[PDB]
Amino acid sequence: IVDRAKMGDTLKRRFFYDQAFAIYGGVSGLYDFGPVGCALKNNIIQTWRQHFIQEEQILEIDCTMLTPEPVLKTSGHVDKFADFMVKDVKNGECFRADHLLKAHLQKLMSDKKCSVEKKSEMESVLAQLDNYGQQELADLFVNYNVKSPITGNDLSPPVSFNLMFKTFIGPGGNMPGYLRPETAQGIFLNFKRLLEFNQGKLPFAAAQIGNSFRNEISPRSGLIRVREFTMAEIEHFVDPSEKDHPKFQNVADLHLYLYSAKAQVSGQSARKMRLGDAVEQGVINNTVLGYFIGRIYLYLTKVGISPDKLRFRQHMENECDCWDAESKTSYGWIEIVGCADRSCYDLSCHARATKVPLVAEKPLKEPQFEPSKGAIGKAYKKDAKLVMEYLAICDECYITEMEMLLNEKGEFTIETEGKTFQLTKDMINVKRFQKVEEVVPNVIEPSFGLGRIMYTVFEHTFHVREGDEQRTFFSFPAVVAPFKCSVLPLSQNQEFMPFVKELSEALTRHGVSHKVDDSSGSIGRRYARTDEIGVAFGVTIDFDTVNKTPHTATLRDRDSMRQIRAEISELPSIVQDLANGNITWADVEARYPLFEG
Amino acid sequence: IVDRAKMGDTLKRRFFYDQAFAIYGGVSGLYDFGPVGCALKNNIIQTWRQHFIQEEQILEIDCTMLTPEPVLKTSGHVDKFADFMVKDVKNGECFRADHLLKAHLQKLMSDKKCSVEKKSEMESVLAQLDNYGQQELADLFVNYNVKSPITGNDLSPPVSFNLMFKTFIGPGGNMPGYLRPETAQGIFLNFKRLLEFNQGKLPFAAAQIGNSFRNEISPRSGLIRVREFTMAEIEHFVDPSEKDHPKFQNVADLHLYLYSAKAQVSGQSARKMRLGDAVEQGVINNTVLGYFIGRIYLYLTKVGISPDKLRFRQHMENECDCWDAESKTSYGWIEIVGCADRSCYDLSCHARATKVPLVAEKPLKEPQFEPSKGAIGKAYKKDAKLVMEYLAICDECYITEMEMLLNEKGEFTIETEGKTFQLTKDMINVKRFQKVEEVVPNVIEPSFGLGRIMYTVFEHTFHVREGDEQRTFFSFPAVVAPFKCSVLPLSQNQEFMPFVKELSEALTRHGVSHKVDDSSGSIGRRYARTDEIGVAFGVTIDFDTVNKTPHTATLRDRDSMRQIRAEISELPSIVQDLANGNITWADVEARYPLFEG
Repeated sequence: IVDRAKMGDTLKRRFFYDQAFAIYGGVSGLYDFGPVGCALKNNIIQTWRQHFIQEEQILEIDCTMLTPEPVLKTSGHVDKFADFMVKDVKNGECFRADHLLKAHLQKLMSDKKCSVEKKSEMESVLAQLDNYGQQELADLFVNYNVKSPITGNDLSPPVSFNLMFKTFIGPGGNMPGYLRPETAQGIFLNFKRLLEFNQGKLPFAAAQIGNSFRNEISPRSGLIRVREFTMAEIEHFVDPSEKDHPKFQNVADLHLYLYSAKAQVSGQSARKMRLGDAVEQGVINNTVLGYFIGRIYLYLTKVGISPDKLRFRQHMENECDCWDAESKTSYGWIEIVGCADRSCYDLSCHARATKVPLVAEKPLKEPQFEPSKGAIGKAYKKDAKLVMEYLAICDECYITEMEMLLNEKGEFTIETEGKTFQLTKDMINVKRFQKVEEVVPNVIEPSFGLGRIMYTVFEHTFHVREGDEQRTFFSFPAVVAPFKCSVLPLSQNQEFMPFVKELSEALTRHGVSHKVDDSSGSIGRRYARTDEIGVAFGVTIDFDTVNKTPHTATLRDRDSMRQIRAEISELPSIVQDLANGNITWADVEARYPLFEG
Repeated sequence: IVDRAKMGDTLKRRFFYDQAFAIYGGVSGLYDFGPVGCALKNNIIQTWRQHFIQEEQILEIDCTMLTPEPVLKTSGHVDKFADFMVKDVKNGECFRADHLLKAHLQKLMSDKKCSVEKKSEMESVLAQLDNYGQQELADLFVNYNVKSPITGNDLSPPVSFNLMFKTFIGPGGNMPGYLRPETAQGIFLNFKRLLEFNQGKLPFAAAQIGNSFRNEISPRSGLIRVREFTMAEIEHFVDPSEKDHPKFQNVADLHLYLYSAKAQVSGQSARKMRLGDAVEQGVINNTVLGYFIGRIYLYLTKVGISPDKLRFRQHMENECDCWDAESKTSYGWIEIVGCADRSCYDLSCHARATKVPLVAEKPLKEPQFEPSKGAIGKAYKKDAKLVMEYLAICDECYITEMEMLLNEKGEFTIETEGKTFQLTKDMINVKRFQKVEEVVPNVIEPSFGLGRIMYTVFEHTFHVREGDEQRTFFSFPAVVAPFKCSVLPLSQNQEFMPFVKELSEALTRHGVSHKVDDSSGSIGRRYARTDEIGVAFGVTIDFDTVNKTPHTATLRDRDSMRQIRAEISELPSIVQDLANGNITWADVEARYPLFEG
């Protein structure tokens, strides 16, 4: 349970975030973040940096969002990064065919006048929804007679709609491009520079914290389905012969909710497991994937996501290996962090397309295309050299993948530098062995969707007080609260301000983010306002603080609203240790006088 | 002087930044930043936050880059954000007409067989280059017979080329949009939310730190002319009746190089002035603009930009009021920080286009369109209401601006909600006075181009050592150096590592960013490597550090390469105070034994 309406009202009112271009009617899937929201987001990102980039000594890079077409063609985004879309024929309103058909089905299955066998049929359709191609989906649309859910009219046949934002780089029409749909490709393109930076050694990891774009058909669902979004993505390159993480024992004792592919197939439920046990039993393939899963868990819980509403779902054979961190919200289980485990065929693709060897290189202890120069020479004269040097760099996965088509269809076609070439029995294969080893690195890909993580934290930390007027507050951990300490002085009189100034300065010296409250009203109402945005602690300075000696102020805990009274010069250290988790509120109450004034 | 080639080699080699998509041949005006470059950039941004956002309690927001067309139409970017472009007729290579004509002229002026009077004529042409319209520029191209500078062929007549990146939001063709060319508009659209957040009071300031885009015709000049760039932009809203900054005396004593518009016109040189004097004499209009100029200076010098290569150039009548922070580089004087001072007509424009009143409101102490309902009613029937309510919200600047056209051409045309309306003598004017005051805020607009600032710091801090091999280093201030302290241990032996670990942990407790050097070679060569990226301090731990008691390590200053020897437990505090400017290197040498071993 979560009062989404009330929470959303608080989020819009205190301006954590709001619909972008609101005064222009707004734009779907686009959101502006306000001061408090920006503070929270910056805290999220900083905590993320110190977690991952700092603990793992990750190589951070910042690539461009603007990406020329060939780069995203080579990566398969031009051909495969799309959603099936259907159009109303009367007005033309676009719909994502997936969720539309799914809606129609989930509706019909839940109808009294419907047979058991058909309900079965439809369960069968849903549990295979992602395998369906264009024609299959068209047939499915016809056979279930799917109409528009607003107008009830007929729908155009499903057609592939690419989700990348299209544009043009330069003033001609010769460099068409896209806004990047992910930040991984920029890391892959810089793989050589990064490997060099790491003195040629494996393993290593690169990270990027920046925006990505996705021309979502019809965004609803708030922050969950957006068109422009900030991602925190790690690419961990490891030797496939070295799938063992030296630091796995640090997270091996963690107890996580795991939702295996087998459990999903067999209608089973997720189960709590020790991470080490899960790896030991082959639920999680290796300890690199396991390690990163564990630290993803630790990060998510650190920023305020509830453990009882957090699970890790493995991807089924139709969605290589991939575990997603999923949180339970009012929109149901949503993916917030992806974590792929796979051979980096990306490096191979870009290597072929650019003729630049993107490969690791390990020395050992001293343990193929066979073209016809003549036929290619006659076919493509001066361009034969290019076909040749293309072929001389292709890796075994590709020599295989094209050997198949060389057999079956008796062809297989490439494209290099300029354009394309149809190779047909101008080729052959070579064998034997010899010999430094070429290492095509496996990659673990943790992909953090900061917006969804933030919204999850919103839903998991939102609470209401007891009163007739339902005062709301956010149980933000101090590490991500917009700021940690509110300083509430009673007056502006120039004998108060020295205390306020000293308190602020000391708070800054102690690394406690704070803010002096110059707001209007009763103490409890001001504290209600600061609670409303999830500020963790409060220090109120009254007349007794100023005029009586020793000078003591009141420390108030956000969650409990309970207070103590302490020497104002000691409060920065207390708030520091509180926020850093060095001491509990109970530890503070046990050493300082209680205070309900 | 600056060895740009050598410096660029160091920048590319250590991967501060490099051409984006290099393996794909690269893309002009697009750059990826590597680990060291990302560290420097993050330090730049953090220092900027603490300077401006922290010192001024600025309201930070994060708006979207994706912007629908109407927003940028209302702001005048669709019609006016463009460069004049000429095309080669043979190949079609595009050129920015400005710099091309300027190049041709600057060439011809510098020719022996050229008359004095024509040189004068051309000086006259250049000193008016920005006033020329399309036809004028075409005539200028014909009359100076400008050809392609590569092929020598004829050039197409100059044509307006808009610099915004075009795209489409959603799956239709009904929401055409752009990548934002600036971040100010997102602040203007949220003006109401931000004013509310500030409890309705003026003055206040909003900030944004994020990317903007500019489809530059033909980028050369490295980081200086880019298509995608990170900006740090502040919008300071102030009551025009309150053009006085309460904190101006903090910067009033600063001595700045000021390049007035008058000095530029009269062929005069820039001159050093006390800021307060400059304001007093009307060189700088007010103390808000003056204050922000002073703190811009302070920020730029703080991050390593040389004062002797930093000036503030006022904008001439053809470029309201605007001072730009300019730095002297190998590309000459480049603009790195803009600082506009003007009435916010933007708010008025968006107010009219959206019918949403974006205005401040101050209570005092108790001191127009006159349409013809009938004529408009007959002209536009049901749409008369919309014309009406549009007219009821227009501000005096616009009632004036359209009164003029109402006279001259006897027309004037608007556009609201749906589309356009031609008003022709369906209107009139109303007068008198009465009466809370509507405040249309003046704005000071500091716009920081982080890329250019960073490159400037590169050129101003790059130096070479004396040796035959020219070892290079960067005199980065500790506050922006990639990291402050390199820890150089001699061995990996498990009696060294406790010292290294304790030193690292203590360094972290003291807020000193550091890195343990596990590199390959002599001490001096490792320190050469760390100097090469501008690391400010070094702590070398040798065998005498480990095995002899008390345990002392060596502290090495980057610039001087001079060293001292101190108790390894005291070094974190010393490095902290050094980096924070609390003590000098001389202060350290005066208290600890020298060390040239």
